[PDB]
Amino acid sequence: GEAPNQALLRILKETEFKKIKVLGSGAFGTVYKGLWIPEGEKVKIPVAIKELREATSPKANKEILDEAYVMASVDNPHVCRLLGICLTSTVQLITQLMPFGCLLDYVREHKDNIGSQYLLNWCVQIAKGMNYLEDRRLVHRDLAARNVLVKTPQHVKITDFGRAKLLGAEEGGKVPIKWMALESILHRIYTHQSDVWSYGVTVWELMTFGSKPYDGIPASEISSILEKGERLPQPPICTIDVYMIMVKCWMIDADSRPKFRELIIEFSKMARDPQRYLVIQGDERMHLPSPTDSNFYRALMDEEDMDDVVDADEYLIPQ
Ligand SMILES: */C=C\C(=O)Nc1cc(Nc2nccc(-c3cn(C)c4ccccc34)n2)c(OC)cc1N(C)CCN(C)C
Repeated sequence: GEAPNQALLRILKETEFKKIKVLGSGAFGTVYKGLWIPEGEKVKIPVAIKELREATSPKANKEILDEAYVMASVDNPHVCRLLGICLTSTVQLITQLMPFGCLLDYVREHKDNIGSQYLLNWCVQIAKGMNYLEDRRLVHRDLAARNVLVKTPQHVKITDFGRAKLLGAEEGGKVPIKWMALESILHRIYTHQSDVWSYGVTVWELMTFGSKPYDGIPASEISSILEKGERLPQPPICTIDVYMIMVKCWMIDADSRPKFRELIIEFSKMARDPQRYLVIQGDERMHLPSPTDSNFYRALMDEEDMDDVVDADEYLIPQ
Protein backbone atom coordinates (compact mmCIF):
# COMPACT_ATOMS: atom_id res chain seq x y z
CA GLY A 1 0.00 0.00 0.00
CA GLU A 2 2.99 2.34 -0.55
CA ALA A 3 3.43 4.41 -3.70
CA PRO A 4 6.31 4.02 -6.18
CA ASN A 5 9.02 6.51 -5.38
CA GLN A 6 9.75 8.24 -8.68
CA ALA A 7 12.16 10.87 -7.43
CA LEU A 8 15.06 11.58 -9.79
CA LEU A 9 18.64 11.11 -8.61
CA ARG A 10 21.14 13.37 -10.30
CA ILE A 11 24.81 12.50 -10.85
CA LEU A 12 27.11 15.51 -10.86
CA LYS A 13 30.45 15.69 -12.67
CA GLU A 14 33.44 16.29 -10.36
CA THR A 15 34.49 18.91 -12.87
CA GLU A 16 31.32 20.89 -12.38
CA PHE A 17 32.01 22.03 -8.85
CA LYS A 18 34.83 23.37 -6.68
CA LYS A 19 35.56 23.06 -2.99
CA ILE A 20 36.16 26.53 -1.56
CA LYS A 21 36.84 25.54 2.04
CA VAL A 22 36.29 23.01 4.81
CA LEU A 23 33.14 23.52 6.83
CA GLY A 24 33.88 20.66 9.18
CA SER A 25 36.27 17.82 9.81
CA GLY A 26 35.27 14.86 11.91
CA ALA A 27 36.45 11.33 12.47
CA PHE A 28 33.20 10.27 10.86
CA GLY A 29 33.33 12.67 7.90
CA THR A 30 34.52 15.89 6.25
CA VAL A 31 32.32 18.61 4.68
CA TYR A 32 33.17 21.39 2.21
CA LYS A 33 31.77 24.77 1.31
CA GLY A 34 31.87 25.01 -2.44
CA LEU A 35 30.27 26.18 -5.61
CA TRP A 36 28.51 24.07 -8.23
CA ILE A 37 28.15 25.15 -11.85
CA PRO A 38 26.17 22.88 -14.17
CA GLU A 39 27.85 22.98 -17.57
CA GLY A 40 26.13 25.51 -19.83
CA GLU A 41 23.41 26.45 -17.39
CA LYS A 42 24.92 29.86 -16.68
CA VAL A 43 24.13 29.43 -12.97
CA LYS A 44 26.30 29.12 -9.86
CA ILE A 45 24.79 27.34 -6.86
CA PRO A 46 26.31 27.43 -3.36
CA VAL A 47 26.71 23.90 -2.11
CA ALA A 48 27.99 21.78 0.72
CA ILE A 49 29.90 18.61 -0.18
CA LYS A 50 30.20 15.61 2.09
CA GLU A 51 32.62 12.66 2.16
CA LEU A 52 32.26 10.04 4.91
CA ARG A 53 35.04 8.39 6.95
CA GLU A 54 34.01 4.80 7.75
CA ALA A 55 36.45 2.07 8.74
CA THR A 56 36.30 0.60 5.20
CA SER A 57 35.70 2.63 2.06
CA PRO A 58 32.86 0.40 0.73
CA LYS A 59 30.99 0.63 4.08
CA ALA A 60 31.36 4.41 3.96
CA ASN A 61 29.80 4.49 0.51
CA LYS A 62 26.90 2.41 1.84
CA GLU A 63 25.95 4.79 4.63
CA ILE A 64 26.12 7.91 2.40
CA LEU A 65 24.04 6.47 -0.45
CA ASP A 66 21.23 5.72 1.97
CA GLU A 67 21.32 9.34 3.01
CA ALA A 68 21.12 10.39 -0.63
CA TYR A 69 18.23 8.02 -1.20
CA VAL A 70 16.32 9.76 1.60
CA MET A 71 17.12 13.35 0.59
CA ALA A 72 16.31 12.68 -3.06
CA SER A 73 12.85 11.59 -1.98
CA VAL A 74 11.76 14.56 0.13
CA ASP A 75 10.74 17.98 -1.16
CA ASN A 76 9.73 20.50 1.48
CA PRO A 77 10.78 24.00 2.51
CA HIS A 78 11.89 22.83 5.94
CA VAL A 79 13.86 19.84 4.82
CA CYS A 80 17.37 19.98 3.44
CA ARG A 81 17.68 19.85 -0.30
CA LEU A 82 19.85 17.33 -2.09
CA LEU A 83 21.32 18.41 -5.42
CA GLY A 84 22.98 15.16 -6.32
CA ILE A 85 25.93 12.88 -5.83
CA CYS A 86 29.35 12.60 -7.37
CA LEU A 87 30.85 9.24 -8.21
CA THR A 88 34.42 9.78 -7.11
CA SER A 89 36.19 6.82 -5.57
CA THR A 90 34.75 7.91 -2.25
CA VAL A 91 31.22 9.04 -2.99
CA GLN A 92 30.33 12.70 -2.57
CA LEU A 93 26.95 13.97 -1.40
CA ILE A 94 26.09 17.50 -2.62
CA THR A 95 23.41 19.56 -0.92
CA GLN A 96 22.31 23.12 -0.45
CA LEU A 97 24.73 25.31 1.41
CA MET A 98 23.19 26.80 4.51
CA PRO A 99 25.34 29.87 5.06
CA PHE A 100 24.51 30.49 8.72
CA GLY A 101 25.35 26.96 9.80
CA CYS A 102 23.56 24.77 12.29
CA LEU A 103 21.09 26.21 14.76
CA LEU A 104 22.91 25.04 17.84
CA ASP A 105 26.01 26.91 16.88
CA TYR A 106 24.01 29.92 15.71
CA VAL A 107 22.06 30.22 18.95
CA ARG A 108 25.28 30.16 20.91
CA GLU A 109 26.98 32.86 18.85
CA HIS A 110 24.02 35.22 18.63
CA LYS A 111 22.13 34.66 21.90
CA ASP A 112 22.31 38.39 22.74
CA ASN A 113 20.45 39.31 19.60
CA ILE A 114 18.00 36.45 19.41
CA GLY A 115 14.39 37.38 20.06
CA SER A 116 11.24 35.52 21.02
CA GLN A 117 9.77 35.88 17.52
CA TYR A 118 12.70 34.07 15.95
CA LEU A 119 12.61 31.21 18.45
CA LEU A 120 8.89 30.52 18.03
CA ASN A 121 9.24 30.54 14.26
CA TRP A 122 12.16 28.08 14.22
CA CYS A 123 9.94 25.90 16.38
CA VAL A 124 7.13 26.15 13.82
CA GLN A 125 9.35 25.53 10.81
CA ILE A 126 10.85 22.54 12.54
CA ALA A 127 7.50 20.90 13.33
CA LYS A 128 6.54 21.55 9.70
CA GLY A 129 9.65 19.74 8.61
CA MET A 130 8.98 16.75 10.79
CA ASN A 131 5.28 16.64 10.03
CA TYR A 132 6.23 16.49 6.36
CA LEU A 133 8.47 13.59 7.25
CA GLU A 134 5.59 11.99 9.08
CA ASP A 135 3.47 12.22 5.96
CA ARG A 136 6.26 10.46 4.08
CA ARG A 137 6.30 7.81 6.80
CA LEU A 138 9.86 8.77 7.65
CA VAL A 139 11.33 8.65 11.14
CA HIS A 140 14.41 10.86 11.45
CA ARG A 141 15.81 9.31 14.64
CA ASP A 142 18.33 12.03 15.25
CA LEU A 143 16.48 15.34 15.57
CA ALA A 144 18.64 17.85 17.43
CA ALA A 145 19.71 21.48 17.14
CA ARG A 146 23.05 20.43 15.65
CA ASN A 147 20.98 18.86 12.82
CA VAL A 148 18.90 21.94 12.02
CA LEU A 149 20.51 24.33 9.56
CA VAL A 150 19.97 27.99 8.85
CA LYS A 151 19.44 29.11 5.28
CA THR A 152 18.69 32.50 6.80
CA PRO A 153 17.72 33.59 10.30
CA GLN A 154 14.15 33.54 9.00
CA HIS A 155 14.47 30.05 7.47
CA VAL A 156 15.70 26.73 8.92
CA LYS A 157 15.66 23.17 7.62
CA ILE A 158 16.18 19.71 9.08
CA THR A 159 19.21 17.67 8.06
CA ASP A 160 21.28 14.54 8.94
CA PHE A 161 19.16 11.79 7.39
CA GLY A 162 21.85 9.16 7.78
CA ARG A 163 19.92 7.37 10.51
CA ALA A 164 16.49 7.79 8.92
CA LYS A 165 14.12 4.84 8.60
CA LEU A 166 10.71 3.98 7.28
CA LEU A 167 8.35 3.38 10.18
CA GLY A 168 8.72 -0.15 11.49
CA ALA A 169 11.40 -1.28 9.06
CA GLU A 170 14.24 -3.52 10.19
CA GLU A 171 17.34 -1.43 10.83
CA GLY A 172 24.15 0.95 18.15
CA GLY A 173 27.41 2.79 18.65
CA LYS A 174 27.54 6.43 19.70
CA VAL A 175 23.76 6.78 19.77
CA PRO A 176 22.61 10.15 21.14
CA ILE A 177 20.93 9.21 24.41
CA LYS A 178 20.11 12.67 25.61
CA TRP A 179 17.78 13.33 22.71
CA MET A 180 16.37 9.79 22.74
CA ALA A 181 12.91 8.77 23.90
CA LEU A 182 12.67 6.24 26.71
CA GLU A 183 11.06 3.52 24.62
CA SER A 184 13.84 4.18 22.16
CA ILE A 185 16.47 3.72 24.87
CA LEU A 186 15.07 0.60 26.54
CA HIS A 187 13.71 -1.32 23.56
CA ARG A 188 15.30 0.24 20.45
CA ILE A 189 11.80 1.37 19.49
CA TYR A 190 11.45 4.38 17.22
CA THR A 191 8.42 6.17 15.90
CA HIS A 192 7.23 9.56 14.83
CA GLN A 193 6.24 9.93 18.46
CA SER A 194 9.76 8.98 19.47
CA ASP A 195 10.82 11.78 17.13
CA VAL A 196 8.46 14.09 18.97
CA TRP A 197 10.37 13.49 22.17
CA SER A 198 13.53 14.55 20.37
CA TYR A 199 11.76 17.66 19.16
CA GLY A 200 11.22 18.46 22.86
CA VAL A 201 14.90 18.20 23.64
CA THR A 202 15.61 20.20 20.51
CA VAL A 203 13.28 22.96 21.61
CA TRP A 204 14.89 23.08 25.02
CA GLU A 205 18.29 23.51 23.44
CA LEU A 206 16.98 26.57 21.64
CA MET A 207 15.28 28.02 24.70
CA THR A 208 18.48 27.57 26.69
CA PHE A 209 20.59 29.20 23.91
CA GLY A 210 22.66 26.06 23.36
CA SER A 211 22.91 24.50 26.76
CA LYS A 212 23.87 20.87 26.76
CA PRO A 213 21.00 18.67 27.97
CA TYR A 214 21.65 16.71 31.16
CA ASP A 215 24.98 18.54 31.35
CA GLY A 216 27.67 16.79 33.38
CA ILE A 217 25.71 13.52 33.48
CA PRO A 218 26.86 10.16 32.02
CA ALA A 219 24.73 8.64 29.28
CA SER A 220 24.42 5.40 31.20
CA GLU A 221 22.58 7.28 33.94
CA ILE A 222 20.00 8.84 31.64
CA SER A 223 17.68 5.87 31.21
CA SER A 224 17.38 5.65 35.01
CA ILE A 225 16.72 9.36 35.49
CA LEU A 226 13.91 9.28 32.98
CA GLU A 227 12.46 6.17 34.61
CA LYS A 228 12.25 8.03 37.96
CA GLY A 229 10.26 10.71 36.12
CA GLU A 230 12.79 13.50 36.23
CA ARG A 231 13.02 15.66 33.12
CA LEU A 232 14.88 18.63 31.74
CA PRO A 233 14.45 21.93 33.62
CA GLN A 234 12.25 24.87 32.66
CA PRO A 235 14.35 27.41 30.74
CA PRO A 236 14.35 30.85 32.35
CA ILE A 237 12.91 32.60 29.32
CA CYS A 238 10.03 30.11 29.16
CA THR A 239 6.48 30.77 30.20
CA ILE A 240 4.71 27.73 31.57
CA ASP A 241 2.70 27.47 28.33
CA VAL A 242 5.85 26.74 26.40
CA TYR A 243 7.40 24.52 29.02
CA MET A 244 4.22 22.51 29.13
CA ILE A 245 4.58 21.62 25.49
CA MET A 246 8.11 20.38 26.09
CA VAL A 247 6.90 18.24 28.97
CA LYS A 248 4.17 16.64 26.87
CA CYS A 249 6.76 15.63 24.28
CA TRP A 250 8.46 13.82 27.16
CA MET A 251 5.58 11.73 28.44
CA ILE A 252 6.17 8.03 28.80
CA ASP A 253 3.07 7.08 26.84
CA ALA A 254 3.99 7.91 23.24
CA ASP A 255 0.39 8.25 22.02
CA SER A 256 0.07 10.81 24.76
CA ARG A 257 2.73 13.07 23.36
CA PRO A 258 1.62 15.74 20.87
CA LYS A 259 1.58 15.31 17.12
CA PHE A 260 3.80 17.39 14.85
CA ARG A 261 0.77 18.87 13.17
CA GLU A 262 -0.45 19.90 16.60
CA LEU A 263 2.89 21.41 17.47
CA ILE A 264 2.68 23.47 14.30
CA ILE A 265 -0.63 24.93 15.40
CA GLU A 266 0.41 25.63 18.99
CA PHE A 267 3.78 27.30 18.33
CA SER A 268 2.20 29.05 15.36
CA LYS A 269 -0.36 30.60 17.72
CA MET A 270 2.27 31.86 20.15
CA ALA A 271 4.23 33.33 17.27
CA ARG A 272 1.32 35.75 16.91
CA ASP A 273 2.02 37.17 20.42
CA PRO A 274 5.63 36.18 20.97
CA GLN A 275 6.38 38.20 24.11
CA ARG A 276 3.35 36.59 25.72
CA TYR A 277 5.16 33.25 25.62
CA LEU A 278 8.87 33.92 25.71
CA VAL A 279 10.23 36.53 28.03
CA ILE A 280 13.54 37.98 26.93
CA GLN A 281 15.05 41.28 27.98
CA GLY A 282 15.47 43.77 25.16
CA ASP A 283 13.26 41.60 23.02
CA GLU A 284 11.63 44.55 21.36
CA ARG A 285 14.71 45.75 19.50
CA MET A 286 16.91 42.87 18.40
CA HIS A 287 17.91 42.44 14.79
CA LEU A 288 19.54 39.51 13.06
CA PRO A 289 21.33 40.47 9.85
CA SER A 290 20.06 38.73 6.72
CA PRO A 291 22.02 39.88 3.68
CA THR A 292 20.56 37.21 1.44
CA ASP A 293 19.80 39.70 -1.29
CA SER A 294 23.22 41.22 -1.79
CA ASN A 295 25.37 39.57 -4.41
CA PHE A 296 28.24 41.05 -2.45
CA TYR A 297 27.25 39.06 0.61
CA ARG A 298 27.53 35.93 -1.48
CA ALA A 299 30.86 37.02 -2.90
CA LEU A 300 32.30 37.17 0.58
CA MET A 301 30.91 33.78 1.56
CA ASP A 302 32.44 31.96 -1.40
CA GLU A 303 34.98 34.65 -2.49
CA GLU A 304 34.08 35.15 -6.17
CA ASP A 305 31.94 37.23 -8.53
CA MET A 306 28.31 36.27 -8.06
CA ASP A 307 26.01 37.89 -10.63
CA ASP A 308 24.70 34.48 -11.74
CA VAL A 309 24.37 33.04 -8.26
CA VAL A 310 21.15 31.09 -7.58
CA ASP A 311 20.13 29.38 -4.36
CA ALA A 312 19.18 25.76 -4.64
CA ASP A 313 15.60 26.58 -3.62
CA GLU A 314 15.24 28.60 -6.83
CA TYR A 315 16.92 25.85 -8.90
CA LEU A 316 14.41 23.22 -9.99
CA ILE A 317 14.64 20.08 -12.09
CA PRO A 318 13.70 19.30 -14.83
CA GLN A 319 17.22 20.43 -15.89
C1 LIG B 1 26.76 22.58 13.70
C2 LIG B 1 27.98 22.81 12.82
C3 LIG B 1 27.70 23.42 11.45
O1 LIG B 1 26.84 23.01 10.79
N1 LIG B 1 28.54 24.50 11.00
C4 LIG B 1 28.40 25.18 9.73
C5 LIG B 1 27.52 24.76 8.74
C6 LIG B 1 27.48 25.48 7.56
N2 LIG B 1 26.61 25.18 6.43
C7 LIG B 1 26.23 23.85 6.04
N3 LIG B 1 25.41 23.72 5.04
C8 LIG B 1 25.01 22.55 4.63
C9 LIG B 1 25.47 21.44 5.29
C10 LIG B 1 26.34 21.63 6.34
C11 LIG B 1 26.87 20.42 7.11
C12 LIG B 1 26.31 19.16 7.13
N4 LIG B 1 27.04 18.41 7.92
C13 LIG B 1 26.79 17.02 8.20
C14 LIG B 1 28.06 19.12 8.42
C15 LIG B 1 29.09 18.75 9.31
C16 LIG B 1 30.03 19.67 9.69
C17 LIG B 1 29.97 20.98 9.21
C18 LIG B 1 28.95 21.34 8.34
C19 LIG B 1 27.99 20.39 7.95
N5 LIG B 1 26.69 22.83 6.70
C20 LIG B 1 28.27 26.57 7.38
O2 LIG B 1 28.17 27.25 6.19
C21 LIG B 1 28.88 28.44 6.18
C22 LIG B 1 29.14 27.00 8.35
C23 LIG B 1 29.21 26.29 9.52
N6 LIG B 1 30.12 26.77 10.54
C24 LIG B 1 29.71 27.82 11.45
C25 LIG B 1 31.46 26.22 10.69
C26 LIG B 1 31.87 26.32 12.16
N7 LIG B 1 31.04 25.46 13.00
C27 LIG B 1 31.70 24.18 13.18
C28 LIG B 1 30.83 26.06 14.30
